[PDB]
Amino acid sequence: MKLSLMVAISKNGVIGNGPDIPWSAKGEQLLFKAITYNQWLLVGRKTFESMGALPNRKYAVVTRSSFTSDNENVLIFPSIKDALTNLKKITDHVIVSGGGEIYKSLIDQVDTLHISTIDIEPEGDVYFPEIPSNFRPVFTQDFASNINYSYQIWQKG
Amino acid sequence: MKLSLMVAISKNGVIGNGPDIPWSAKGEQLLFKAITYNQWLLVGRKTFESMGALPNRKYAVVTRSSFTSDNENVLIFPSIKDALTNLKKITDHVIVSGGGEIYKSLIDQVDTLHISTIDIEPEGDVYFPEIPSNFRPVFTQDFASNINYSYQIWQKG
Ligand SMILES: NC(=O)c1ccc[n+]([C@@H]2O[C@H](COP(=O)([O-])OP(=O)(O)OC[C@H]3O[C@@H](n4cnc5c(N)ncnc54)[C@H](OP(=O)(O)O)[C@@H]3O)[C@@H](O)[C@H]2O)c1
Ligand SMILES: NC(=O)c1ccc[n+]([C@@H]2O[C@H](COP(=O)([O-])OP(=O)(O)OC[C@H]3O[C@@H](n4cnc5c(N)ncnc54)[C@H](OP(=O)(O)O)[C@@H]3O)[C@@H](O)[C@H]2O)c1
Ligand SMILES: CCc1nc(N)nc(N)c1C#C[C@H](C)c1cc(-c2ccncc2)cc2c1OCO2
Ligand SMILES: CCc1nc(N)nc(N)c1C#C[C@H](C)c1cc(-c2ccncc2)cc2c1OCO2
Repeated sequence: MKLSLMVAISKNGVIGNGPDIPWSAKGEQLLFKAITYNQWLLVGRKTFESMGALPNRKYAVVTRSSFTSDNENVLIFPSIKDALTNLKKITDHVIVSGGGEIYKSLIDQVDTLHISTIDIEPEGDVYFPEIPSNFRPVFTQDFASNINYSYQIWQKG
Repeated sequence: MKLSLMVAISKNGVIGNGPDIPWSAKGEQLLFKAITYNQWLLVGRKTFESMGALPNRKYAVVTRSSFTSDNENVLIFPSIKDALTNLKKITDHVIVSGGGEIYKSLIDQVDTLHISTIDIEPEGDVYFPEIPSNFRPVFTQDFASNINYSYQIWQKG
């Protein structure tokens, strides 16, 4: 089973402010929607509760409480380890989609990074892990918008 | 100035039938929308008419006729050499977006290919050109849909 990771990182490393993403760069959301279409996403409970279950995606949500969901596209797991154990039996690809705790736990296990660098330096308290040395960028594209952003795909190798 | 190329190819190389793309693969468009957001597209007249000027893209259209446009986001050029010469003045990046004739003319000059392979063998009379040997895939992601597709990015070198 392949593991991807998708995140938008502001220029100072902030990816979140409380439960929110502290920016709105018009168009960057299109990358997220395109790459995650009909994919399995692994998200922590805080980010899931904050984003909700968008259509045309499947969600594996991890929680140590007894958080539930009656949405048919949402599975809940008591641990990241159990999510992975089960996911590899029901799909061949999972996209790690946050938040901060989930990226910290999974960064060293993923095969492909999707990183949008957002041209802003906002206030926030959630950060992205430092990127392991074996990842290298293989594709880059710049976008002009209300807040500029740059999309970059990294591969392990 | 960098040139990219974005295309959706079916399994027998067909990309068009008359003016029409002879499939609809739900979700695939999102890739096109995401990658072309606020970008310059270089297109031939036939494709441009068939799609029209969808919003938040800028269009460079080639024609040998007197085809014109009122739209501020559309520029019309008598030749490819003229399109590229003029584009180099105002942008650092251009995405070649079709159709068959444009693709064939430009593929040897582009740096990056975005290819979605569409899991269908339709009838058509417009084919994508052969890919030059110095291109290599650097990223691949499968999507299941009403018609399956696979998205792959190629780099020259
Ligand atoms: N910028 C971006 O691209 C982006 C993307 C996604 C999220 N974010 C941001 O990230 C922030 C939220 O991140 P966060 O780190 O606070 O929370 P989070 O990672 O979204 O969720 C953390 C929760 O996940 C559960 N969890 C974590 N590790 C677990 C494990 N090993 N086993 C079982 N459950 C586990 C726990 O839920 P329980 O409390 O129920 O036990 C934990 O409280 C928000 O600001 C959001 O906007 C940004
Ligand atoms: N599957 C996909 O990803 C995809 C993407 C895009 C398009 N398509 C399909 O491809 C088909 C259209 O392709 P096509 O090859 O027939 O047409 P095209 O490449 O879109 O346009 C051809 C026209 O471009 C102009 N042209 C071409 N070379 C020129 C040059 N060197 N100088 C000046 N003008 C030039 C001419 O316009 P004038 O006739 O006005 O002089 C010519 O008729 C459609 O079915 C479309 O849907 C498929
Ligand atoms: C579009 C945002 C984004 N961009 C990139 N490049 N990578 C990501 N991983 C995310 C993300 C995200 C999380 C899942 C998220 C999505 C969304 C969201 C809601 C509605 N449409 C699109 C995304 C809202 C969120 C939210 O966390 C905080 O609130
Ligand atoms: C979405 C289709 C597509 N996928 C990929 N991966 N690459 C591409 N270059 C195109 C394309 C295209 C052309 C420009 C095109 C777009 C569109 C279009 C219409 C509405 N929203 C987005 C694209 C319609 C077209 C059309 O040609 C025939 O009719």
